[PDB]
Amino acid sequence: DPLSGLTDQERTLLGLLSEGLTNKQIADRMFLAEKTVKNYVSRLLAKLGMERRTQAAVFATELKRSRPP
Amino acid sequence: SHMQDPLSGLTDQERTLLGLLSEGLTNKQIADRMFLAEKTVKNYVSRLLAKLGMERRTQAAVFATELKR
Repeated sequence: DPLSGLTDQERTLLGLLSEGLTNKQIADRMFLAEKTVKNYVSRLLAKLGMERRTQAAVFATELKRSRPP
Repeated sequence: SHMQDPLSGLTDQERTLLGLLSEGLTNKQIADRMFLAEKTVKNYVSRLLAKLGMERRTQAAVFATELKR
């Protein structure tokens, strides 16, 4: 059984992408290197079957309202 | 007023651009749908973002998604 859903960091990453933060800004909030965030965004997009940041951001937005935490 | 259309001051074309941005489309994809050159859409996106007081594509797509609900 692979980790097919989102980890806690991936959920946070989704939320921060929806604020329009760049990888460097995200990294600054997560205490990570920018290259790590870039790699995490790539994995997250791949998992979700999307190619672009904006798609993930739109999916995050729709999720916040369709199924609030 | 506080009740004024959040899209106030955008042209019809900028509103459409906004709506298509929020579908996750590329400049080329938008251009194809709007019968515009891709470079023209790229310029319009920058002007749109200027108008919205935003720096990045993702921010526009999220704002539009929010408005759609």
